[PDB]
Amino acid sequence: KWKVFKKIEKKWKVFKKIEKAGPKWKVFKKIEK
Repeated sequence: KWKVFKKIEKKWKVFKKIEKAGPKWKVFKKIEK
């Protein structure tokens, strides 16, 4: 069901909202760089 991607779409645009409130989901990747 391609409709499931809609949840993935709002999962990204919504995840970027927390990045400004706490990008702790990307700080762990900073070590890889």
